[PDB]
Amino acid sequence: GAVTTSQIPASEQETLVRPKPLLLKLLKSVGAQKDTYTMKEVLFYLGQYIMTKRLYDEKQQHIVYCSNDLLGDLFGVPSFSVKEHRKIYTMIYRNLVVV
Ligand SMILES: CC(C)(C)S(=O)(=O)C[C@H](C1CC1)N1C(=O)[C@@](C)(Cc2ccc(C(=O)O)cn2)O[C@H](c2cccc(Cl)c2)[C@H]1c1ccc(Cl)cc1
Repeated sequence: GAVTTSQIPASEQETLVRPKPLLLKLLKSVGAQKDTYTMKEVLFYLGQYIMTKRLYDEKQQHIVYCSNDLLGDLFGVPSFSVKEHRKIYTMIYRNLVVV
């Protein structure tokens, strides 16, 4: 229940975080049962959320469109590239408290 990337330092992906209410709701909707997570766990559950909500059907194009989903409100963008991992981390950090 974790996903990692070479674009971000490994240790950063172990950062302990407490999601604020919207982020926490999204994670719990796909089976998360806690209040505190590592970042790589947050990325896993958010990935599961994205696929469950059908926000990434075009696998070849690497754009996620989320303008009309809770995810769009969470991140503050209509769309983002799944390949820009630092940008994704930045957007997630705004929605949690770092322990
Ligand atoms: C089911 C899988 C295959 C394990 S997955 O990795 O969770 C699928 C998701 C998808 C829902 C968006 N996802 C991805 O597909 C991909 C593989 C997209 C991707 C494709 C190619 C390249 C490259 O060539 O450099 C880089 N990144 O990884 C996303 C990811 C993984 C770890 C950390 C981060 Cl920040 C993003 C990663 C992702 C993107 C966004 C978010 Cl919020 C969460 C995970």
